[PDB]
Order: sequence, then C-alpha cells, then structure tokens
Amino acid sequence: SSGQQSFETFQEHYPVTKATEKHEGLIQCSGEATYSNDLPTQHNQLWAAFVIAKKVGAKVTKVDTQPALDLPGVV
Amino acid sequence: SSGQQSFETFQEHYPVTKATEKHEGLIQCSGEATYSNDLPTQHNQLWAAFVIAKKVGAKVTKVDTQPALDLPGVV
Repeated sequence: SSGQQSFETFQEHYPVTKATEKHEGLIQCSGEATYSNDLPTQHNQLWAAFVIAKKVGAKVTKVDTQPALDLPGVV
Repeated sequence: SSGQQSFETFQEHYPVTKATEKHEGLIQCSGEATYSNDLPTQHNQLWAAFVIAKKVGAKVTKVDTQPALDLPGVV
C-alpha cells in the first residue's frame, strides 16, 4: 500500500496552516499519556459490571445474588 | 479557664459579618480533609530525607553511601 497527500501551507499565517505532529503525539506513543482508567490504584477500590435482563417484555420479580456473593472478593 | 467575646454583627450585610463555622470545619474534624501527604499511596513511591553536613567551614571531600544502600529498601 502507499498514500499521497496534496495541500498548501502559508508561512504568513504560521504557526496556523503549518503541517505538525500531534500536541500529545510523543506521550501517546511512549505510554506517558494518561486516560481515565490510567488513574493509579486507590486503596479499597472495587470494579463494577452490569447484571442484565435477557427476557424482552418480561418483568424481573426476584433476584438471587447469593451465587455472586459466594465468590470471595465480591462485595 | 473561660473566655468572653464581644463583637458587632450586621444583618443587612449577611452573610458578610455573620459569625459562622469554618468552610472546611467538619471535614477537618472528621479526617475527610486532605493535605499534601494525604495523597494516596502511589506505585513505586519512595520517601526522601536530607543528608546534612555537621562541620561548619569544612569541605566534604568524600561521601560513602554504601552503609545506607546496604539496607534493603534504600534505592
């Protein structure tokens, strides 16, 4: 595969209309850049996941959490 | 021991000139209030302490760190 790019730049507006690397390009590539879940480990942190309904049009009348809570580390 | 306080308060400027509790008062007393060293444990964190000179007007000609770096956990 290959690409070609054709465009104009205007030095008289520089740095605007200049073709540049991304503001965060290097930190993105090095793994320095942080996202939401890159927050360090907090003491007593837990993780969440949804419990879902699978029966369209039905109503949930009873929920048994015991099989989940029997696993050590489920809170 | 005992104290007395005498002061004016100006209802027309309220809440300016009102005698109130501190903005942070309850969190300061509960231990919810955070100061610089209440920042959570960070991964790979170390603690610093100063090594000090004890001989005024002398020059330090040699530093032997090996007795310190011999202790596990000194980096």
